[PDB]
Amino acid sequence: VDLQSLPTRAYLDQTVVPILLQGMAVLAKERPPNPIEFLASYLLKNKAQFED
Amino acid sequence: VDLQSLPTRAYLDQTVVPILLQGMAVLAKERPPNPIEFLASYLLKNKAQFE
Repeated sequence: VDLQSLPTRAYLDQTVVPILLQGMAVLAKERPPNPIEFLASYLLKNKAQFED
Repeated sequence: VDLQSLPTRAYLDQTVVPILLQGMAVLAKERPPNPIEFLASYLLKNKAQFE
């Protein structure tokens, strides 16, 4: 806000970096056979915590 | 190759960081209405490139 005006790094910081940090924490704990898929599912499941 | 020998940071670097860098670059160019959904969809659509 305004997200469209932010430099690249800041835009990513204010949209996806926090949920990615948490998703990667959980990925690193669980070490699943399908890490990319696992992470994608994690993002969809947990988006409300990070404002989606 | 042997992912089991890779600690947390190496493991993440080998498995998800490359596609994340690529997907985040696309996300930052598109700046779509739902960034989290966009990125999750990107991962599924493009994970085949990362074997």
